[PDB]
Amino acid sequence: PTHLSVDTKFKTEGLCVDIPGIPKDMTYRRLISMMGFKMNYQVNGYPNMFITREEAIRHVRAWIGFDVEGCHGTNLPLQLGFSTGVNLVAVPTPLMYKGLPWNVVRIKIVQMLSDTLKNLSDRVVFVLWAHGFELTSMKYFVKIGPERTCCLCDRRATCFSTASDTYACWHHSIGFDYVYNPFMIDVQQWGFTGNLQSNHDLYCQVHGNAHVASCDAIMTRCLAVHECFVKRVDWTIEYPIIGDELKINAACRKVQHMVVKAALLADKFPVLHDIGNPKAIKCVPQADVEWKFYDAQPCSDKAYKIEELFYSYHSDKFTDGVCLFWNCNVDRYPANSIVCRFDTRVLSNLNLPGCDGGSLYVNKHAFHTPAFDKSAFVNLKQLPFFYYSDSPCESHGIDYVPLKSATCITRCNLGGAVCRHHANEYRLYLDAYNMMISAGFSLWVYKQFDTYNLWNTFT
Ligand SMILES: O=C(CN1CCCC1)Nc1ccc(F)cc1
Ligand SMILES: [Zn+2]
Ligand SMILES: [Zn+2]
Ligand SMILES: [Zn+2]
Repeated sequence: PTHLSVDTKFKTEGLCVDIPGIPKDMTYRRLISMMGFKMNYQVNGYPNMFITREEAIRHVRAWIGFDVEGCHGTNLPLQLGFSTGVNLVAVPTPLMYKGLPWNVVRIKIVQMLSDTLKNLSDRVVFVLWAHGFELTSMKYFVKIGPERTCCLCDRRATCFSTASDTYACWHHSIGFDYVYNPFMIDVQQWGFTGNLQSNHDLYCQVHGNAHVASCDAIMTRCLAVHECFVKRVDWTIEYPIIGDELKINAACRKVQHMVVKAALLADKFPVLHDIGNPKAIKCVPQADVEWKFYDAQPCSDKAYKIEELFYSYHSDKFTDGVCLFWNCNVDRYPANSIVCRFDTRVLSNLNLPGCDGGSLYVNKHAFHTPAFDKSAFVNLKQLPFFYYSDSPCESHGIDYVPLKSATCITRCNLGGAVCRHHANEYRLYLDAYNMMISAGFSLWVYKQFDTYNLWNTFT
C-alpha cells in the first residue's frame, strides 16, 4: 500500500452544510469525479489527488493550508485563504485582495505557490478542514493528468500554461495559470470531535480567528503539524537535501568541540553533565574531565522543566562542574551551563512554521521545537565568538592576506604574529560559526566564562 486507494471511504459529514444531500457512502473515486476531475483509469504516477497521513508527513515541506469561505457557489464570490496569510476573492461574473475573476485569480495562485515552494519541495499538499467550497473551487485553478517533467528542466511539473500548452516546475512557472497535479489531505478525516477552532485552540494560543479564510488555513496546517510532529514523533523518516544541511551540521560539531574544549581549559571543571541525546558521544574525547551522560530526547511540545530533569533523586549534585545542554531545550538553564538553543523565529528554507509559537526544523529529520524564550537564559550570558587552538604552527600543503584579530586565541597571536596555518583555520572556523548562527542556533554560557583565561594554556 504505497498510495491512498481511490476506493477508500471518505466521511462526508463535514461537507453537508455547503453540500446538502451529499451521500453518506462515498469513496475518493466518486468525490474526485464530483469535484469535476476525470482520472480516466490512468497508471501514470498520479493514482489519487488525496494522500495518506504517512505520505503527507514525508512531504511536510509542501504543506499549504487552504480554506474557501463563501462571501455571499455559482452566483456568489468566494474568499480563498492560504496558510501564507493570503486572501484572494474570486468572482464568477492578513493580506486582503478585492474581488476578481478566476482567470486572473489562478495566475496569482501559481505565482504565490511557486514563490513559497520552489526552495522547499517538488510539489504542493493542500491541507484542508473540508466543508465543501474548497473542493468544488479546485476545478477553477487545478489541472490533472499524467506525471510530467518541466519544459525548462528535469524536475517534475507542478504548473501548466493554457497560453503556451506547456508544463513547468515551481522554478520556471512565470506566467503559468494552472496548478498541475497537486496533492491534498483532509484533516477532518482523522476523527475529531467538534470544529476546527475548538481542536486547534486545545494546543495553540498563537494563531487566533480573525474570521477570514487565511486564519482557518493557518489553524488547519497548525493542527495537522501538532498531530503529525508534536504528539507523534517519527525520527526514522529521512528528508531530502534542499540547502546547507551538511555544512550546518558539520559547523555544529566544530562549534561544540571548540566551545566545550575551551570551557574545560579555562575553568578546569572536574565533572561535565551532558544532558540530551541518548546517542551522544564525548565531543572533547581528550579532556581530563569526568563525563557523565543523561538521556533526554528532543522535546517537541513544551520545553523540559529543569526541576523534572534534575530533581526527584549521576553525581546527583548537578551544581558540581558544568552542564552541557546541546539542543536540550529546558525552561530555565542552571547558572553552570554551556547551551546551544535553536531560535524558532529564524527565517530559512529549513525552518517551517509550527504549533503554539514553536517551529518545525527540517534537517535530515523533522524536529518540532518549542518556542524560543529569552527568559530561559537569565542565569547565563551570550557566548561571544572566539577561535582557540593549541595545534603546532606549521603550514603543510589558497592564497594569504595577514590576519589580525583579538579573538584568534593561539601561541602565534600571543607571540605577536598569526601564522598562515592558524589564519586559514581561523577563517574556516569563523565561516562555520556564521553558518550555524544564521541557521538559527544560539549559544549561551555561564557568566564567569572569559577567553582571557585561555592565553595561560601557552606557557
Ligand atoms: O454530491 C454532490 C451533489 N449534491 C449531493 C446530491 C445533489 C447535490 N456534489 C459534490 C459532492 C462532493 C464534492 F466534492 C463536490 C460536489
Ligand atoms: Zn523547471
Ligand atoms: Zn496554531
Ligand atoms: Zn600559529
